[PDB]
This record gives sequence, C-alpha cells and structure tokens, in this order.
Amino acid sequence: SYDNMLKMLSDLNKDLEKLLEEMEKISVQATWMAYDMVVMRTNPTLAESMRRLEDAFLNCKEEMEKNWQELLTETK
Amino acid sequence: SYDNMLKMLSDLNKDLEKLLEEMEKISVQATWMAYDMVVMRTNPTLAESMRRLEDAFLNCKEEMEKNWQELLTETK
Repeated sequence: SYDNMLKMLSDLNKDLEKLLEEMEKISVQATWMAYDMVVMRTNPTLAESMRRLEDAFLNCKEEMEKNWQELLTETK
Repeated sequence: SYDNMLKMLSDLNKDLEKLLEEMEKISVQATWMAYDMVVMRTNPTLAESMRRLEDAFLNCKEEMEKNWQELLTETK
C-alpha cells in the first residue's frame, strides 16, 4: 500500500504543481506587462494602453474567482 | 501632467495588485486543500477525494490558461 499512497501523492503533487506554476507564469508576465508600459512612456496612446491592460487584469481576476468558486463546488 | 501620470499609475497598480492577490489566495488555499487531505488519511474515500481535487486543480489550471490567452488577445 505504501507504494500506492506514494503514487496517489505523486499525482496530486504534480497537479497542484501545474496549477501553481501556471499562476507563477501569469504573475511574472502580468507584472512585466505593467512595468514595461509605464517605462515605455513615449507610447502615444499610453492612456488607452494602460486602460486596456488594467481592465484585462480585472477581467482575468474575476474569471479566476469564478474558476475558484467552480473548484470549491466540485470538491465540497 | 505629473499628477495625472501618478493617477494612471495608481490605477494600474491597484488592478495588477488585485490580480496578484487573487492568485495568492488561490495558491495558499489550494496548497492547504492538498496537504490537509494527505494528512487526514483516515478518510475512507481518500482515493476518490484525491482524484476529485487533482482533476479540479487541472481544470482550474486549464481555465486560467484560457483566461490568459484571452488577456493576450485583448492587449495585443
């Protein structure tokens, strides 16, 4: 059984890890999208590009919150 | 204009922050859902609950990747 538990744990760890790594990628990329925009200020449409990016961030945050509520329902 | 740039930057920072904080919450909660399950081993249906949770993790990861492609499209 010890090997069976080790296999189950391995699979849960792999799947949690894939989720965490996905979120890590989003985090780093979103941070550089923001910081790059504020440093590339010569952009002529700075106002609109900042608005588009920040509303995209809010949209993604809200979708992720709905994904998370879905997970909570699937696992309750 | 300096004050206006400060205001735009403030709003982008707020929205990026809300995204990052959402992902932080998911990260911490998903980690404790996994670790609590592996320590509450007396659970009679451990196999099924581990399967449900790991598949929920994979589903959430895949949804987040689709959300992220949506953001990349909105901001291209």
